[PDB]
Amino acid sequence: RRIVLGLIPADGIGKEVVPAARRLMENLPAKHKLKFDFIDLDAGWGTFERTGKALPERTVERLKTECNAALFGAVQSPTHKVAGYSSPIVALRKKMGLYANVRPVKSLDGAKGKPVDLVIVRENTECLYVKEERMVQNTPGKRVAEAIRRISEEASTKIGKMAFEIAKSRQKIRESGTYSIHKKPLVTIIHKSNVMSVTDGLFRESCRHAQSLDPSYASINVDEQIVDSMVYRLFREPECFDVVVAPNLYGDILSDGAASLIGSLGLVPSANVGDNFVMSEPVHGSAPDIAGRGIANPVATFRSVALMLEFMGHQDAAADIYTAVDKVLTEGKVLTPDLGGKSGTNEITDAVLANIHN
Amino acid sequence: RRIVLGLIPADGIGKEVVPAARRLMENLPAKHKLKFDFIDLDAGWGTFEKALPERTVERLKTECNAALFGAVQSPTHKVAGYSSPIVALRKKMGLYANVRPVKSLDGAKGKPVDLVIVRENTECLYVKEERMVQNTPGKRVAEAIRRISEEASTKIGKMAFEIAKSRQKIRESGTYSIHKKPLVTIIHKSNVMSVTDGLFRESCRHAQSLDPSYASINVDEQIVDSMVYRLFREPECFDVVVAPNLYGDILSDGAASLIGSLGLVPSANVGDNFVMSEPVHGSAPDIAGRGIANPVATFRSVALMLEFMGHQDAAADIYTAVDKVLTEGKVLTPDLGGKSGTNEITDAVLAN
Ligand SMILES: NCC(=O)NCC(=O)NCC(=O)O
Ligand SMILES: NCC(=O)NCC(=O)NCC(=O)O
Repeated sequence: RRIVLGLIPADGIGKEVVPAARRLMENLPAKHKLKFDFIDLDAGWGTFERTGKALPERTVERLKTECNAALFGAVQSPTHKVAGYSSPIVALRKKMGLYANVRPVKSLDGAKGKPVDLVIVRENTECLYVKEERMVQNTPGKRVAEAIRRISEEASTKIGKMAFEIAKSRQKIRESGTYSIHKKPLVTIIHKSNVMSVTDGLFRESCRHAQSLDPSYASINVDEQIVDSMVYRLFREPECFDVVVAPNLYGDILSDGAASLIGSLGLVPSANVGDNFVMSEPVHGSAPDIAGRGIANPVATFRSVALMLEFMGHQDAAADIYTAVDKVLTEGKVLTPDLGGKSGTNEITDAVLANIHN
Repeated sequence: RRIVLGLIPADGIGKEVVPAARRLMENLPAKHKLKFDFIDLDAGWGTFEKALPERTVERLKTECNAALFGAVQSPTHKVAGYSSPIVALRKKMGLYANVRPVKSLDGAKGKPVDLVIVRENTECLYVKEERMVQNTPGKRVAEAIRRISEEASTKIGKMAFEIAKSRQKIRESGTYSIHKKPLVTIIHKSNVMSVTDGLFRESCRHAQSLDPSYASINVDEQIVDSMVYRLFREPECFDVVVAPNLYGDILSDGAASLIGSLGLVPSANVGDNFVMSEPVHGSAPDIAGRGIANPVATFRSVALMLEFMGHQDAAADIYTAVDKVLTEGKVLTPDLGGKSGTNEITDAVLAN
């Protein structure tokens, strides 16, 4: 089977980790029956500097017309507004219909402290990220600003459905015989209904109603958790969570909190998922302090590729990637500076490849 | 000095830890020169079964210099007539700052931390201004208003600097601290909320200029997401943290998770002429009335309240007395892995 994959390295260590991932993809075992054709695409801060547009329209056109999926590196986002610049990643997610931001956090077997195997499913189109704000009073010393938080039944139902689909997929993997810390599947709905009774009420009702949309979701357990005690429980008993579904802001904050459970950010994967497309993306940024020195950790990117392949229906390939990656990490011989080692990007790519062909 | 203290034990273990704290206050050693008058007030879930009687408010305004609140057994769903009494108390008494010290005991298991989350407690999304703007079956759309004002944000900013200054003075009096330098970290998400969070940031930065003695305090700015990430890994990097309402709520609960038992974590709601101490733990229905609740969070919230009332001496010796018991490890409640009751640990602190 053929996958046409858009490659969008963008900036800094994006330009090192995406070629690493291409090498991984090109060299998957024959048993997977998976070939890739790649298309190189331009986006990011460097694209903005050269052309005045962070996301060329041609890049979006090729994605929609040629590609089955994409891999995005990292954008060197400015720290203030720049005229003519807008985030190409936020733009690509909107333009490609990628409404779900999926962030799995899974500890290594034999890791210290509480084990974790959870997935945060973050609604990624609305809430406060509609960016609709006004300075309603401009009195010197007494300004008043207001922002709109918007929650819709349609978007919330869609994200709830995606959570149940993910829960169902994880449960099938368990039932196929792969060990899991969870004995029962669970979707935990995150909210703050005691303050946001109308908006979070809608979010909650919509996610609960999503369970009714397919008879195969009926077996999945559902509960609800207030956001603040969710952070409390995340740090102390993260083993209690399977699939967690949240509106945009709570999901953003919880995903970043959960990333802390597994050590270096160069280990943390993500995918942006829509109904007809998926874009993998490592959680780390462009790391300009180390860009060009051949020491970037490509593990987050590898796991992001594997996550993408999970959503595309290549469970076997994904599982072998995860196993090969974890073996490198547990063995602890080949480690990049962010892992406390002295090894380079290419050394760790070679190590993953050596394991996958074992 | 004489303090008139409203006692609002409200629900569950609130009914046990508040009497424990009353006793402590009655037994404050002569050298602190501090006596209390106590007034018993009614509020909470039991009080509803109205959550907050008007009498309670009237008495706070006109008789009390401070107050101590236990815990409300909050329901899991909405109830006609019922609105949170602790939320209404804070607004009525003008308690704009929610203050949560998270401080590990020297030698305790767990990650060293010594920070205070200073949470703006009046606005942001908590203005509770929502509307179902589209009501079409299947296609509903709801909206809420997040409001950030320069005046509220400057005020919480100023409070954060006051607390940073007061903590630096404690260090310089000879109390050991994991911090060599005072720091205010301003929390925001201005890459998403450019206008509202931009105003919060500007206002807190400007609050530094309100007292010349703050110029010496280091200031930085951190995105709420990174801050949650950093709390788990390197909480020792933070001193005073100032945040708008929602980010403050999430961070205070993230920070609290660092301490082994919630029975050790205090808080105070602070306004310009009033303070109300309040333990962080809930009403703990499933140990209530068994005489084993941990009163330490309550003692430390009393201690916190005393600091804000200008009794650093009293507060120090409560912290020292409480710290001493905890470090001996002889008289500990079950949540600390011990076998002692509420009254026995109160006795133990009283002994110091
Ligand atoms: N792949 C990580 C990355 O590019 N980070 C920079 C950025 O601006 N990300 C957008 C976001 O936080 O959603
Ligand atoms: N003392 C903590 C407490 O009462 N928790 C229950 C609760 O819902 N309190 C509301 C709040 O403190 O914000």
